[PDB]
Amino acid sequence: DDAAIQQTLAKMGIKSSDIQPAPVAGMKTVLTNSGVLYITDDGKHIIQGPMYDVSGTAPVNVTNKMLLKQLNALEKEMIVYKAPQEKHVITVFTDITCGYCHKLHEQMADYNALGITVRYLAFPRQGLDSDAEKEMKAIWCAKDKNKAFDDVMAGKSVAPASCDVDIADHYALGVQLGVSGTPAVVLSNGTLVPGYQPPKEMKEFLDEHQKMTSGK
Amino acid sequence: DDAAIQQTLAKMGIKSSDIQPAPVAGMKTVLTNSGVLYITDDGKHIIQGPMYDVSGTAPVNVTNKMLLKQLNALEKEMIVYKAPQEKHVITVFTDITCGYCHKLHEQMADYNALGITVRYLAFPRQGLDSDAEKEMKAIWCAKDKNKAFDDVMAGKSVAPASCDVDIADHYALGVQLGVSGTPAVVLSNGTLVPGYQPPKEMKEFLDEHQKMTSGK
Repeated sequence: DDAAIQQTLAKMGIKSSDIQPAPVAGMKTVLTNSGVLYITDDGKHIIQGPMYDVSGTAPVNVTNKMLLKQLNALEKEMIVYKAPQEKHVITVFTDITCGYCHKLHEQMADYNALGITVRYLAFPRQGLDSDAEKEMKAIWCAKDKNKAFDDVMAGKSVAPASCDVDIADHYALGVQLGVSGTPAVVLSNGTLVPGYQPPKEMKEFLDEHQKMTSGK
Repeated sequence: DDAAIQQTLAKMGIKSSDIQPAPVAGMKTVLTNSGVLYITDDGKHIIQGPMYDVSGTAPVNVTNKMLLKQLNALEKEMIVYKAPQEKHVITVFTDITCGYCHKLHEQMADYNALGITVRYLAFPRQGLDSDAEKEMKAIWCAKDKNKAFDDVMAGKSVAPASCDVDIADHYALGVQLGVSGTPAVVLSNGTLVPGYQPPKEMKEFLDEHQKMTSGK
């Protein structure tokens, strides 16, 4: 219905829309900066979601599955801190202006020593036309993103690199995934663990989560 | 720029738009019923295309690559006539009202005997709000699409099945691929061979094309 949909967004008050297919006849997936919506082809009906596929034994969140493929599409744009002996990979939506994001970053070595790899996406809590977006756009545009991020977090002045990377895409993904604060940890299954967990508590949580969700 | 784009289409006169990513900074792929376009994020500039990637030895048509993945996405909706000893697979955009489409279909056994598998998509030359779309929607909605297509082509009356299949998607793909007539043959590399070739000439063409494009 593919034009009528954008007329509906153009009175719902919606900016950075992206229309995706949905597994339900007559409906389509609509990714916004405010979340995932489901709209009928004619643009007349909105359903909040998420959506589940129960053509099998368990309910699979199809919304989370689709956002998991967006996330993996953004791996090139992640600032990754590899654990020397990787036991877990976590994705953190972070903001350079946030205090708990400093506290977490200062303990990166501790995370890594425990075998937790941390992959960063940018999530300015101030939203999109902000100084944090600007700073983080610059960091994510560095030749060495790891160094730029470390330097800026440490208080060092870093001349702003420029590239095509768009922090809006990271931010929208976060919002779509349920993020409402930083730092926010997203698990490999797409699970959001809001807020700060010290390295030790983090290792123990991830170990337990792994046991419980492994699949025997 | 993702809202501004649809404002530009909403004065270019565009119906069934779909916005895809593009490999060029600041630009996006726009699939329409009239062809593939490339638009800047701000919606101010249109480039006709197609697009090529020359970060390597040869020029790769990225537009054709992207349409090749749409085509393969539609395989579930194809009416496939398997060759017992498959040497070639071709995709035919066909119209049940077209005379050369009858002539081709009548020779299906001949195609298959020569090892040519034929996979049908619907392409109403009369466009989208037409009787041909309606008939072909019904055929593609049958429990046995092969039987429905054969029966309708043979002059037999077939009560209209209904389902979620949308002939608009087949038609738009064809137009996007360069189709301007039926029957139109699309090769596995995405090449359009417009119009009718008898089974024998078809086998010889495909054999030659295979030799020339194999890659040694």
